Amino acid sequence: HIATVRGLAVSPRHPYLFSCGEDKMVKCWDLETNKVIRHYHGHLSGVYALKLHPTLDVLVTAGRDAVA
RNA sequence: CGUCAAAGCACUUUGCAAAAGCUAACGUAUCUGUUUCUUGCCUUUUACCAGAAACAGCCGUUUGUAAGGUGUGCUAAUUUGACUGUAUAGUUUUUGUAAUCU
Ligand SMILES: [Mg+2]
Repeated sequence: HIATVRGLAVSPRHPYLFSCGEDKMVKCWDLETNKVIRHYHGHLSGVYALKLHPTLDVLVTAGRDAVA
């Protein structure tokens, strides 16, 4: 991460660990290899929260751009 | 080669689907890109250097199947599959040592 990390979430159905930070990018860490595999890009500013949907394969992030 | 069965057959165009299960060339051939690391050259970025891991793309290949095209046929041609496939009265089976009664 380039800047402060502001949100983590360990998926209970995948061996993943999603993280977000004030550096505007959301990362998907593969916990089987401890390496970043996915990048989620659209965010105009820092990201302050990260949550994972309990059932679907979808995640929600909300940040300073007044948009979730 | 033979008998039986069903399928028109040979070449070809396109669509659809699939392609390691028991460690192994779908391709005896061989490119590119992204991410995360470690490097090289480095004044800063692109373009770069060369090794790894995880992913993708492109050039191709094979098979199945569906609908067509061309040339020849259905007054036959070819293909695919299956088959416990052959003679023979002269001792080892199928051209009778049978009848007779008990
Ligand atoms: Mg500048």
